[PDB]
Amino acid sequence: GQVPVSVNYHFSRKTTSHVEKPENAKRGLTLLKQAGMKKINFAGGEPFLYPKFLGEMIDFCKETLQLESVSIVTNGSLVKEQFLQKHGRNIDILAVSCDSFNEATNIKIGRGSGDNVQKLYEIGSWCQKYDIKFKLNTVVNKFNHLEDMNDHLNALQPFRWKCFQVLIVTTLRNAHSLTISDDEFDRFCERHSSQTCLVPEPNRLMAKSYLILDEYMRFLDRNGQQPSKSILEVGVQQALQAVFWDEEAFVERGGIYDW
Repeated sequence: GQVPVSVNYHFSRKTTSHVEKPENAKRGLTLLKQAGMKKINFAGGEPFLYPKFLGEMIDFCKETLQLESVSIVTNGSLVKEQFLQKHGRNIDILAVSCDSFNEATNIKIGRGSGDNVQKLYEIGSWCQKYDIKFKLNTVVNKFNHLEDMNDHLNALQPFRWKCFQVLIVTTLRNAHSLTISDDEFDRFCERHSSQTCLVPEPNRLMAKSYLILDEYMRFLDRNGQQPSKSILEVGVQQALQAVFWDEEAFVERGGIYDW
């Protein structure tokens, strides 16, 4: 460390929850830039629950820090067109997490009830109006691994469709009651082979260099836990050693269900 090119800033957690003051976050992200950060991704709580902060920090990252890439991950429920217009010049990628187009499937995963589907189409279209790359994030699990989505994906034309094989971390067993074999996962990917945006990520080979910065601007370790002290306190490289930072061990948590 040097930090990876990309850092995932989970600036609030899933009353309500702690969020950094804008001056402090502005300072933390500056530290990250000086340490090698070029791309930022706002996750994981639900960023559009806090649009004034999201908007301030998007502008700051693109205008002041001149970052190559500014991404957001969202369930899409609270995205309104006024935000994308006010800030779209500064947002490169908006990823919407969508696991199913069936209301029943969604309820069973722990998300519903729908109908989410028209809102997704609204967002996809606002993305082209405001020059935002439109990405879809899907976790393939016991409940959606037989679903056919080609029609909806042909309509939505994301520039990237990332499909993660579910992985659960540990009275539960309603985990192994949710895993899928690699064959089931592959049969989902083939079922959508006609789909050029499709980027599969199986458990056998997860993306590396995946670093999470939490709502106190602390890093998490290779398991999503044992946070360092905030970079605001000990700075970037000392906080990296505090969490045993190693590019190859920090796999992507996007497909993971952290329980």
